[PDB]
Amino acid sequence: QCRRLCYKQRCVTYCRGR
Repeated sequence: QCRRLCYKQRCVTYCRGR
């Protein structure tokens, strides 16, 4: 799966792997 977190104008998509 993947996870998206947005804070302080910082959005990123972290998915399984590393």
